[PDB]
Amino acid sequence: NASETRKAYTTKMIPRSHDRMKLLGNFMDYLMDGTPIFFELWNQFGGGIDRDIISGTANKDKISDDLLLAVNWFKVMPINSKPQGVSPSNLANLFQQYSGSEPDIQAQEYFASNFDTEKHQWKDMRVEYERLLAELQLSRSDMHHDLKLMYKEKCIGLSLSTAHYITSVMFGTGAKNNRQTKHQFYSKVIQLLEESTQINSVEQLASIILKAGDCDSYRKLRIRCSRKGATPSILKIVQDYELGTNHDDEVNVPSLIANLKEKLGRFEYECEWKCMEKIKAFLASKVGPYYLGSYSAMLENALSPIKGMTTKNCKFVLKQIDAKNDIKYENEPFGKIVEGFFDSPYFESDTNVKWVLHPHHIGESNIKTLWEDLNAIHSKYEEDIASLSEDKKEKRIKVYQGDVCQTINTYCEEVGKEAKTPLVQLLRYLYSRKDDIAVDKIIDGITFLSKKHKVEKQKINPVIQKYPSFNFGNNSKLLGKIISPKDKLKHNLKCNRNQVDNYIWIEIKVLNTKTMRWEKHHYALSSTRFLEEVYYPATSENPPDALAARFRTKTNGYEGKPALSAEQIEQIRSAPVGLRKVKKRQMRLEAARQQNLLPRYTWGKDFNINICKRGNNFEVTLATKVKKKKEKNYKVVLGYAANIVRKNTYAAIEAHANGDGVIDYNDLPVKPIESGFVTVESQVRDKSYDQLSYNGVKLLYCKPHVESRRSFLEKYRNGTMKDNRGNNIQIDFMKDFEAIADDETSLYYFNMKYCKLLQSSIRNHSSQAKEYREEIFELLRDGKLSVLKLSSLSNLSFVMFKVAKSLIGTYFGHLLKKPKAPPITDEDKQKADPEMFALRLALEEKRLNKVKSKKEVIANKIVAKALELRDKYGPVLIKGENISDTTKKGKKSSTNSFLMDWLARGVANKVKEMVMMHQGLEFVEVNPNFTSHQDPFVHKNPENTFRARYSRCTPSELTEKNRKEILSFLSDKPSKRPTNAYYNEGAMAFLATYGLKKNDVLGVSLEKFKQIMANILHQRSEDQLLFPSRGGMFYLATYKLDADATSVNWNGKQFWVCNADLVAAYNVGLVDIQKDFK
RNA sequence: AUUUUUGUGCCCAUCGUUGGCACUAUUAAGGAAUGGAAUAUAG
DNA sequence: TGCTATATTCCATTCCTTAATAGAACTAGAC
DNA sequence: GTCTAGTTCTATGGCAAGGCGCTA
Repeated sequence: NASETRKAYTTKMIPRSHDRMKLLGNFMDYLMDGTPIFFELWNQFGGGIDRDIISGTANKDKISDDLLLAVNWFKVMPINSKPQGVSPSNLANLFQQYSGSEPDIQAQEYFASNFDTEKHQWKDMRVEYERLLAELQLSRSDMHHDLKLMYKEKCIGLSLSTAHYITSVMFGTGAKNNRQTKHQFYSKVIQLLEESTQINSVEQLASIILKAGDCDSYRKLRIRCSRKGATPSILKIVQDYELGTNHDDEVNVPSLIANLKEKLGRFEYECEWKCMEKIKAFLASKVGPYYLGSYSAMLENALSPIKGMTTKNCKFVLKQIDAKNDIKYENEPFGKIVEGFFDSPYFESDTNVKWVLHPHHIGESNIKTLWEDLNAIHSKYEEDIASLSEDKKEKRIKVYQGDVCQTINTYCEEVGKEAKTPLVQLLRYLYSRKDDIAVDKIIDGITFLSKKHKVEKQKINPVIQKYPSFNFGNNSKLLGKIISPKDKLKHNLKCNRNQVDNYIWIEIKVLNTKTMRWEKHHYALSSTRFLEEVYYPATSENPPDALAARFRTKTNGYEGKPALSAEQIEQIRSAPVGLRKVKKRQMRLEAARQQNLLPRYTWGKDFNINICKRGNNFEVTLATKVKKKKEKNYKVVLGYAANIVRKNTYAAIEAHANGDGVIDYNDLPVKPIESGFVTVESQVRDKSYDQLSYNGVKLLYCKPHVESRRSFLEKYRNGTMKDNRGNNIQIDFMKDFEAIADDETSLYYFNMKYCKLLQSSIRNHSSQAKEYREEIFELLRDGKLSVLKLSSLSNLSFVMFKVAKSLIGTYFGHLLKKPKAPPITDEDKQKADPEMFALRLALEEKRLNKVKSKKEVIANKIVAKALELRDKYGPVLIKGENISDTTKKGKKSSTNSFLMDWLARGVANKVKEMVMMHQGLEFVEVNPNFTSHQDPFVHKNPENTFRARYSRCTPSELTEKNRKEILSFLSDKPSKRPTNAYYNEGAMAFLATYGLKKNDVLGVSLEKFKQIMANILHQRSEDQLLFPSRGGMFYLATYKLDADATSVNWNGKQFWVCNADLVAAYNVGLVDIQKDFK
């Protein structure tokens, strides 16, 4: 029901005097230095846990007792860390020696887990526990007693309480509530309710609870039974009855009884520690005197990875077990026959070192079609040996063999256009053994080998200490606050300064490390974004109300661009170039205050202060909870479709619609509202450039840059192509260079492709690497049109940074290639050319920031659109595509490289977070299957309706590639891709509609095909033919779903020619649409 | 408690007219891929 | 018109997932 | 009277394809 996230604001610390920053420095170093003591100590505690302690415990999520013991007795940690190493073969033996019993299957899978043998090892935490006992001189009896209470207090085990809590109950010396009194009270309430099981009013319940505590009021009840702490839910009933807010609430007595009965265990004992005094004295010797807030904040940072890895490794072991059980070990014998390939004459290789076989080695299941073809050739060669061939069968057999070989080579080449190329020799070998293993067992055997290697490599998570950070705030932490805006105003008035300024002060209680006592101290921060959105005061009387969503942002309805006074403008203009952007925002903010345009922000004690000290830098973060209540009564669905090269798209669908444009969709009345592209327009003068699609200036305007490129490449003309049986053909790069140097080609295309040419050049002049240095600098770093200075967020721009990366890589690789002492490292590269190494790093950092910006700007458009729709219609459900498992070893690495820049996941995760801050927005991801081929609002209403995608182009620009593609669609050969059939319908409808036959496309000269199309189009007075093409820009939709669609007669039916992606966004919106209103 | 010069970043043949924008921080591991040099193979 | 293919080693990278942190409500006692 | 510094709180579809571009 309730929803929570945080919004953080980064800030810059504005230091005070050396000596005051030294004091905070010292405190932060004290907390950091103490944290590993708590880590080591809790790891010792875990190692003491045992059957007796965990007996009859919840044990949730199907984790067995062995697993729970194992995860606490044994952990994979860095080799050089303090606990003692243990060998993997020993784990079961030690477990039995500590348990009394052999480890079950869960603990068994834990111990078999893969890990990096050179970084980490298993560690024996039980030995760590023994060392606690010996060093602190605790009895096993005493420690075990404390350990058991700690277990029931959730200080250890699988579901820990908060550090603040654990610290308090273990270490605090405040007055405790008497637990026996609460046991008596809880037991009595149970009794009285068992004696009256059929009450139905809270009134009745309240009176029974009071009777149980022998009291007239809530106040007396609390004082006697639950003096200190948050109010237990059973006393809450009474409180709320006196307040009169729970009168017409239901009473479910069996629950009440059950809940009370559950809490009883924790009140059977008083929490009288036997060992805590010694453990505190040890702690005081290492981290200094006990204080709740400091010990708590140190413990926080130690517990996080200890409990985190327990949760994660437990889940991981369980998954491993499921995954081993999906492995069909009954297929091992088939594996071995396939794996026999390596012992065969078809693969023989020096050192005879073999590798793991995978489905893509035989081309997935397509081997079945290859076997069908090979078997047809064989059967037909058999009768050709009986009747056709008589005595001279020495030439017919040789013919069979060549035909077998050819059918295979053809198969691998076919497969290898859209995937990794299957291994000729492995398929030759496998066909030699047709009699030993059936084709569906070749697949199952290969699958067995691949899946078994995959599951058995999965790595356990090692337990690594945290780099800590410490939290200050209002409640249950180290004490701190942001000076409230009103207190800011008061403070400045008292010191006789300006009402307002641009800095943010915190007051935090900190330990003076010299006195080891607490002192409150003020520190200064700066963050313009915090100023704008939160802190800067609306002082003007009668300001606009605080906004529904709290922060003062454009997305929340505050443009924050007021008309500046003359002096304000001149402050901007006179500010140093490095400070002008910040001052402009300050000015715009200050104007908005003066002109009563700045809305209120409702201050609370809602911001946590997080401090991370790295060297002498302090990183201070301010973060606040943002609360939301879901609103499932949706009025609009906003589909979103993610693309790589083209633009992302959205589509809005009104649900429960009425009036004009309504469509009946399986009894639900719906209406298309709109569809669109996601663009991020940035204005330079009167022009505007779409960050997401701009591919750079035409080379028209770049001739000096390109001439300067040309001038260089001429000096390194020479290359020599692949030795195709010792040919050594000449290679001029200028033929390639001139292909890209047109006035119509874009800067980013030119730069990218030039990187690839320079790369190749370098490979042909490996001893002359150093000479490319300066022109690499010019291209990437220094030039006015270099990669670092000009680049959009377009796909091509990201491919630019990638190829630049690769070029630098080529450079270093050839520069440091030995004439022919270990491999070349980043240490080595940086020393050989710091500037170039630094350039690799600046390219890396520039790319990350571009990626981050993209995610943020795309997400903003989606959320802005959704908010806009919410304001007109009511609640919006945003639906994106569930994208996973994109990059696979079975695909060509060029395909994987192309898919890597997709960012659908990163964009979607950002929408997720942003949505959590707005009433009336929800985000789900849906199955994207057939999303690009469905006829929206016709598909599933009621018939399945799928159609191909279409390219549109003039006859001049038809390529061989297009003609070939259209012919592949008219091919009779079946496929297991269900979309194939759509393209085949498309190609058939293509012929009919332009009055062609297969014979007019098939075989005839490309040029003649262009002519044939030209004659047909000209007679029809059309500029452009549509043809079916995978990935095509256009879709022939029934409804007009692209505001700019034109109509067409296609095979005697009328469709709108829509952008294929605007169509996809509506389909994404429609996926299981009926479920979002059931 | 006063620093008054900065929260992080994004775009451009014109880097400014107030140029135009956007944004949850951190810690750690794991998962799947990618680039470069070279080796071994079959083409 | 051509973007050779598989597999491995070593040095490097990016995109994403999943374990965590960024406590609430309270009161006795100190101002 | 406000606030600090301590305590205790917590609640009852099987697969596998599909979803992604080239420039020129």
